[PDB]
Amino acid sequence: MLKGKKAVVTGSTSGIGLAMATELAKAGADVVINGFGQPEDIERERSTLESKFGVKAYYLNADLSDAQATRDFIAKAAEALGGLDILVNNAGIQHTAPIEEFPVDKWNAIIALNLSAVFHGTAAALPIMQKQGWGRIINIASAHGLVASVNKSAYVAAKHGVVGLTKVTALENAGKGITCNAICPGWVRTPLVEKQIEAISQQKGIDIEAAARELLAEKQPSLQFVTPEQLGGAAVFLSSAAADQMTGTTLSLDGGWTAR
Amino acid sequence: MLKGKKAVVTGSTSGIGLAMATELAKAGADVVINGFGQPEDIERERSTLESKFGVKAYYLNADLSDAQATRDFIAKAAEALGGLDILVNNAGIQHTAPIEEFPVDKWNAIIALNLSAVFHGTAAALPIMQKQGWGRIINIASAHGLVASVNKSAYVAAKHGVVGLTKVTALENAGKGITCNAICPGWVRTPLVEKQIEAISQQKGIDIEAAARELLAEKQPSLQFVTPEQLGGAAVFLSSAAADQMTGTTLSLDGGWTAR
Amino acid sequence: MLKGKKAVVTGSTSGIGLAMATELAKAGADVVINGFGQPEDIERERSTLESKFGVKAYYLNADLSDAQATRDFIAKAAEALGGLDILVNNAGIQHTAPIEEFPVDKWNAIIALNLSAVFHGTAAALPIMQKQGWGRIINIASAHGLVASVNKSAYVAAKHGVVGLTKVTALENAGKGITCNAICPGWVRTPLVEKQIEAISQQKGIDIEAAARELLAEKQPSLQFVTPEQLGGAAVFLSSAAADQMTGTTLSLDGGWTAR
Amino acid sequence: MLKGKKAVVTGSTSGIGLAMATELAKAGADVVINGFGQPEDIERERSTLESKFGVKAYYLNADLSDAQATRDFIAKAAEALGGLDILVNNAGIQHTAPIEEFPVDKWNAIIALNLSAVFHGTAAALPIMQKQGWGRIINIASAHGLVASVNKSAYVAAKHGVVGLTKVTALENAGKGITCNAICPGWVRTPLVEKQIEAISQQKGIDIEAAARELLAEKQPSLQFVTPEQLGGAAVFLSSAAADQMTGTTLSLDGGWTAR
Ligand SMILES: NC(=O)c1ccc[n+]([C@@H]2O[C@H](COP(=O)([O-])OP(=O)(O)OC[C@H]3O[C@@H](n4cnc5c(N)ncnc54)[C@H](O)[C@@H]3O)[C@@H](O)[C@H]2O)c1
Ligand SMILES: NC(=O)c1ccc[n+]([C@@H]2O[C@H](COP(=O)([O-])OP(=O)(O)OC[C@H]3O[C@@H](n4cnc5c(N)ncnc54)[C@H](O)[C@@H]3O)[C@@H](O)[C@H]2O)c1
Ligand SMILES: NC(=O)c1ccc[n+]([C@@H]2O[C@H](COP(=O)([O-])OP(=O)(O)OC[C@H]3O[C@@H](n4cnc5c(N)ncnc54)[C@H](O)[C@@H]3O)[C@@H](O)[C@H]2O)c1
Ligand SMILES: NC(=O)c1ccc[n+]([C@@H]2O[C@H](COP(=O)([O-])OP(=O)(O)OC[C@H]3O[C@@H](n4cnc5c(N)ncnc54)[C@H](O)[C@@H]3O)[C@@H](O)[C@H]2O)c1
Ligand SMILES: [Ca+2]
Ligand SMILES: [Ca+2]
Ligand SMILES: [Cl-]
Ligand SMILES: [Cl-]
Ligand SMILES: [Cl-]
Ligand SMILES: [Cl-]
Repeated sequence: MLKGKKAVVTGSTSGIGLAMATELAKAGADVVINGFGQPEDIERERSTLESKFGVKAYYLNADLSDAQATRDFIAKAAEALGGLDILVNNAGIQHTAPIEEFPVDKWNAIIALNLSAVFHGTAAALPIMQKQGWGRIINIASAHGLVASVNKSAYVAAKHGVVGLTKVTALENAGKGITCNAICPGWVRTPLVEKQIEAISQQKGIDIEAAARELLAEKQPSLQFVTPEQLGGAAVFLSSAAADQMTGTTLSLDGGWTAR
Repeated sequence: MLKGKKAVVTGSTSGIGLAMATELAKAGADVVINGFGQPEDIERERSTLESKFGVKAYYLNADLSDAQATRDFIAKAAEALGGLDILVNNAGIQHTAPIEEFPVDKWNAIIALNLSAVFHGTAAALPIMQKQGWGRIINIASAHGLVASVNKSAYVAAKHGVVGLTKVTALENAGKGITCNAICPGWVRTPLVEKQIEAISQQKGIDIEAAARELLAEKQPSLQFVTPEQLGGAAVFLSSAAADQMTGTTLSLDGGWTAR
Repeated sequence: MLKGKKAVVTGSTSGIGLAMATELAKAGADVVINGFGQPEDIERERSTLESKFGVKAYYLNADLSDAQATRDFIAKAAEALGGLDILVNNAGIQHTAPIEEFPVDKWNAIIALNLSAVFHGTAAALPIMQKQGWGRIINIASAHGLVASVNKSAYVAAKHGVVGLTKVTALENAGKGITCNAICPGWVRTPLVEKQIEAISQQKGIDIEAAARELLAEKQPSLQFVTPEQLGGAAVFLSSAAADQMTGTTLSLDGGWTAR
Repeated sequence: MLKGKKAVVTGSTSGIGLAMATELAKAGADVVINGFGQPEDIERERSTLESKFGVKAYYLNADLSDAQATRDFIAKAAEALGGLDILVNNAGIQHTAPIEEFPVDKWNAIIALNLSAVFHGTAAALPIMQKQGWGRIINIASAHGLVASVNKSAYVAAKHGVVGLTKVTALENAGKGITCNAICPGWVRTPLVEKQIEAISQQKGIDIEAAARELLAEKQPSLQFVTPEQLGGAAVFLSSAAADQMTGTTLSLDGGWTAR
């Protein structure tokens, strides 16, 4: 479906990000993964992409909290691939705490990566897409880009901002063959979520899996986690021709989170 | 991808409904088509579904503006197909006029088909899906189920109603293997819209195509119509395993209509 | 102050509606109340409005589930008042049950009163307001006009429809000195809710007040009911000159219900 | 209505901010104004507030793009007022340009003032309100906090982020007697907009008032500017008891902008 396409997924050495690339490569596109982690684990994950899907899978390192590094990352990603058709701004972090106790450094970090990096990434990639007359920018927002939760001020603020940025990107390139949409996932059991599950496990002194059940129960009606593969599935769909007129909107796979 | 699945599409003898029955059949699903029109045309359409995609297709005439007739409809639809996995509530009508001049009969008519029919169809289909532990109810709302336009009170109201009903449907069956989502299309150049394109032409006394380009400009940022095939592509996606945790939400393909 | 203004409120013989009337009379406008109930209790309510606020208060009976009756209702009200500046479509009913078990008569009764009556009421009032060049149509929707809850398909669909109808009314009359907005309340402890609190109290065999605290904890972060008086305050605000440019939007008073 | 209350409004030396302080002072609340400008002009506004409405009024300068300075500012404001009941985060700036051409320094300045400043101001004031057990945090967002417009990436991103931050603030203090809401204005003819009106007057080479008339038509169906005095009345309302259960939501005064 996406043979010959060139995809770039930020923060893809693990979690949802890795699943994104895994699904894009499976669809036939050459992928550029990015993120942190042990060099070996990264290489093994990269090579596995080539072995299983027979596509060119490159790896570029870049700390996206750095504005210039992110923009350089895009140009470098384009050179390795020979172009840039699909951009997935996935990288992001979290920190829990009430507003009055939220560390300025934490607020700045979350905003820098979860919001500003989408901008810099989009800005550097748009010229390439505008020139080609085709493109796909897929921002990974969250149910938290639509509604809020306590003690997540910076995150909820960044995600909401991502949703708005997504809308602007779409309007500025409407009808140019370029679309911009935001995937808003519900709970996905990655290390980012296990941390919150573990905190609950201690605070309430309950079973680990009982805590995970509690975390789901409060926000996800299905009482089932969203899977990284499923989200990858969504990205593949947004990159299809059937989504040619889908732009500046949100794609919620949250098991009912925002229906109530 | 949908081999062995059994689908039903209301208002599918022409326009968007037909294109969605086509995409589903093309995906491997047996289908039940419905609507009005010349019998020979309807037959040729039912006939081509079976020959082109090697699936079983059936046609059942029923005026979904009637509650009981709608309930009889899916009942017979289920018997014909030998089940019911995917239900697409698509049949709808339009009527333009300011509120103080809107005909009571036109209001009742639109709420009846565009909204109540969705409820009756869903209520009759759910027991079958609930029993199986799997199901997909795809409602066709509109960008007008999220925002409004002048002189479309009954339609915007009903479309908004469908979005609410979609949410309730998803919540009641969360985790049961059943999901309910609403496709919210922007401008699709079908007869329902051509009628509005002609009203503009005869109004400003301008080219019919000049009227079409004026229709888009005012609401659809892309300045490109959404195609029936693209909507069907969306239905196929909602029906996939990737959308297992996508429920109670809206899928907008409106060329950026709702982004601004 | 609303001295000189003529206000009309449907379903105002008790509950939110009565508070709506009470706050408008207090602000200085003459009001016409409507609804069912014991004539003794109704005359008391009507009479209290008169002696407590020094305004004229009339009572007009009419089952708003009847399109014509409602249209005749606002015609008389406008006659008894000597005009019509503020209209509050408040009348509403509720039935709780899952879709597949939802009685068709209940679905029809809810749509007819909760949605259709809002359209007919508006239709008949607009010509009068359009002629004066000033008007206010305040629709009492709900948090269920924006989000959903299990077993309230007809109600949620109806309320979502009111939100849409509100947007249309507003656009069709933009700049004419007429605004239309929907107040969307969270839990308000009226006889409509008490019935739901008791069903919880009996169902789970818990204290009646413990049922109330549970009902709130599930949807209202503030853990405090919204009061009919507060909602009446909102209407008075929507009727003020400060709200001249507020139109086609929703006003949520739900203790944070929709924030999450 | 607000006699004895203590209010703080950022960016209140001119424009919407000053109108907010005015209506608050008029309502009887002591106010603290802030913002840039010539010292004599600033003193004048502070002076008129004091004598015209007979309340206390102080001016505290502070470049709110400085986290530490904004936190110190509210500490000084509370000290000057002898408490802090109402905080209105109004300060904001704009810059128009396509994403790929958007200056990074402009992106940073907008996020810092339009979004971060709201966070820091809120963080510093909550402890004070939490102690008294009563509070109002009114955030001035925009229609651009719910929808988008071309060439306003940083601004839309920021405003959406403010909408999200508002919800978190409200949720973290649900029931504590503290509410947080976001006023979402449409076009308001302040210097921030004149600049944009002039740009159209120049580009299209048309009348300055024709440009102002044209700026309205594209987004505001009422074809009327929302006035500063009206937004001030909105803030006065949000501070009233009727809004005790109104929290974590948006109050749109956009003349129908978001209705379509
Ligand atoms: N887990 C959920 O339930 C959930 C829900 C909604 C949205 N999301 C989002 O999905 C995206 C991925 O989150 P996740 O759950 O996979 O977390 P994760 O911890 O599993 O993954 C974060 C990925 O980004 C890398 N990363 C770290 N710092 C980085 C930096 N400075 N620059 C670039 N990459 C960096 C990580 O090493 C990792 O590969 C995020 O932005 C997060 O908002 C997650
Ligand atoms: N055309 C657009 O731009 C557009 C935009 C948004 C949503 N939609 C929706 O797409 C769906 C299909 O609309 P359309 O544009 O294809 O219109 P259409 O006129 O092209 O198709 C309507 C289909 O329903 C049949 N129908 C007529 N009365 C019926 C009844 N009582 N019961 C069952 N079927 C009946 C029609 O004969 C036809 O096959 C609708 O509900 C409409 O809301 C269309
Ligand atoms: N109670 C809540 O928590 C809550 C929350 C959100 C919205 N609402 C809405 O507030 C409005 C008032 O609801 P309520 O709680 O006061 O219920 P209520 O039972 O207390 O009041 C309903 C009013 O309408 C009258 N009514 C009955 N049938 C009528 C008819 N055919 N025509 C005209 N009036 C009729 C009633 O007798 C009564 O005076 C409604 O539309 C309901 O949606 C209530
Ligand atoms: N004008 C509109 O149509 C409109 C529409 C929607 C939202 N808004 C918002 O209303 C709020 C006020 O905007 P405005 O139209 O009055 O613009 P303005 O230019 O008229 O006012 C900005 C106020 O903030 C001060 N300000 C400048 N830099 C500052 C800083 N670093 N720290 C603190 N204050 C600073 C200004 O000097 C001025 O007093 C804003 O955040 C803007 O988003 C305006
Ligand atoms: Ca919600
Ligand atoms: Ca819109
Ligand atoms: Cl929460
Ligand atoms: Cl319109
Ligand atoms: Cl629920
Ligand atoms: Cl725009």
